[PDB]
Amino acid sequence: PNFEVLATFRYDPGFARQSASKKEIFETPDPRLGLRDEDIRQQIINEDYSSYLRVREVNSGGDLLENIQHPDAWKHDCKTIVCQRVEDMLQVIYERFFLLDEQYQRIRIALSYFKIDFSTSLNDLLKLLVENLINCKEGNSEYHEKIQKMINERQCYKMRVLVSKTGDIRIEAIPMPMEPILKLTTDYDSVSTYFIKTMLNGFLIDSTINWDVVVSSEPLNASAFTSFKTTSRDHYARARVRMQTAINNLRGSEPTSSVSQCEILFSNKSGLLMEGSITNVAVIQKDPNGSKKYVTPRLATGCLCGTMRHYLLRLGLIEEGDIDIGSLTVGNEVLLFNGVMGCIKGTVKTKY
Ligand SMILES: *Cc1c(COP(=O)(O)O)cnc(C)c1O
Repeated sequence: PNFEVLATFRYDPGFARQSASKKEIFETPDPRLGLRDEDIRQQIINEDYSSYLRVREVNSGGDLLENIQHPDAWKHDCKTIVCQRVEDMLQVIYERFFLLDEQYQRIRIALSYFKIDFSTSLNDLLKLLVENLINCKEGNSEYHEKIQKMINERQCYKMRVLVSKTGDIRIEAIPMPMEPILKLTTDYDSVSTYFIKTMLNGFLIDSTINWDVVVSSEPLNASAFTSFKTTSRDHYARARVRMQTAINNLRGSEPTSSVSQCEILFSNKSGLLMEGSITNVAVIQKDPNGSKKYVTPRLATGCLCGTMRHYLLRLGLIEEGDIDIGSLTVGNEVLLFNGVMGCIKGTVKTKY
């Protein structure tokens, strides 16, 4: 096939916001929330992309989970002085792209693996993303003014970066809606709180989002097209058609009807749980004394090395483990995650 390597990630103005009190200040989430990881920043400076694959040995995360579960208590936003200069503005926009550094490392690994020539730096990619958002090229007389205008806007986008076999980059920005209450009241809480409610919702005690999950009877073959993210997705598309059948059976609607707020989980040929069609997964386990642990499949299963998965691992919020697909039963709680919507709850509702 003539596939493209694919990266999709949130652009969210609420992640780097002009201070309401002082106009020279932009506010970003508390450093504990790990959006600006120094190690990863240095890895990129050093052209070290393969470190993205390395398992960060152990974590003193836990306690972070307790704190996240009190999302309104976060008052310590990071504050940065931002002038009306292009560099400062590009940096604000960069900080609104969710896990762009991690997306960058993964795309470089995939491109190297598929032997696709590539020489676009992270800073050059950022400029391309900006040109897409403002519909204007660097060097145009209106570039500066259009950057200022776009920055003031509050529209979220799902960004899609596609790299062809010849290394050509195409970018799309797909507008995405916000939950109405968050949209109305975003200005009243910290950026940290906004971030937690938007992207770590799955961890919250009183979350309302809860996708219905199908456990598939059909294994997938692990391949380069599962371990990496690309447009060659016939295997996931088949799973999603089967998800549709199962969810419609469950909900009592015609098998051909559209379905939403649902996901399908599948195993590899050895029967180990891999991932969902559009998310990585963590299953909820317990140990005495009944404390929850969130356990996510290892990359050895063939699942995608998701950026949201990587983020949650380095924060210590999930941990790797081996889960037999046969262990999931109706009623089981899971977490589902990707770099667009972050982490949400799901519940196993049917098997098919
Ligand atoms: C997008 C996707 C994920 C999640 O990857 P992120 O980098 O977190 O967005 C997981 N599995 C599959 C099959 C996907 O397409």
